[PDB]
Amino acid sequence: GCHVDSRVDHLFPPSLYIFVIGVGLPTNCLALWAAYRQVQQRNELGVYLMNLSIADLLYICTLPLWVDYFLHHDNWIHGPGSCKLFGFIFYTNIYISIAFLCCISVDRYLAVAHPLRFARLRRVKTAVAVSSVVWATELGANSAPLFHDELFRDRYNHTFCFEKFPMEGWVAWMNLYRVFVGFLFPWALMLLSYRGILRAVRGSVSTERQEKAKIKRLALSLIAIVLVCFAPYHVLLLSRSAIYLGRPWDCGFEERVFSAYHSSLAFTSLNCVADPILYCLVNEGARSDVAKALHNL
Repeated sequence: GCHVDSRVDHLFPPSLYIFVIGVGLPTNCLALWAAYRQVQQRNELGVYLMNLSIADLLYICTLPLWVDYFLHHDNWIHGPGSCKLFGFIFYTNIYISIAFLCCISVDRYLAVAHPLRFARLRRVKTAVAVSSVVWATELGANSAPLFHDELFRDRYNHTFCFEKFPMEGWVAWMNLYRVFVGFLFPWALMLLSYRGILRAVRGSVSTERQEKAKIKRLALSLIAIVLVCFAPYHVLLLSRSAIYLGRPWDCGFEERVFSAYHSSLAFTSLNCVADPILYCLVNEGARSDVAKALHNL
């Protein structure tokens, strides 16, 4: 028993998702190939980039069903079953991607800020082990929606998928975990790792001032894109959880920010477009590899 009249919940999310699919699929495939090249050269950073590309590819694969759901004004009719699987993928790959971004940041921090050390933690085998642990933890930690009902039809025409208004207590605590452990904690680790990388780079003499400025701009760009993409949705999620725990029966806030909520959820999908650009297509080596792969293709 809550409204929704996101009058722009049928124009912005579907068009943005169409653009995301169309641009990400080639860029993400090329990024996956470049990460495969990096793994071939015994570089562990290719493992984390490869896993990030895999997660983004799964997100883009599940996206068109959400485009059809949004085009029917929040009506998902595929089944009880595809709702659960595809919504789980859709709502979990954001956190898998942020976990692997934090893994990339910490790996770069170990390589740059602490060279000549931690060579054991800088192998492909340990990268694969860390990736497996990250995957298992993220799927296990985000497994609560799999064990509950995934599809709810309200009094009105539209039927939701993984959402419900008013929301539930268990999903409230789940959202608190996602905001504070799923997103805020890995983002804090990314910020600390890139701050350490910047300090170490400023402590170096081989790199010129222009290269240091370029590195600082790239790191700030990574942090800022992650925050801009993932901040509105998580802030609205935390707000919804806070008012639901505070007074459940006063859904005047659910109707007040329903359109902004779905708009922010759609905006979060731009991270799987930014990642191939920010991790493969901005540096010369990966762009050259992608180039060799396309000309040979």
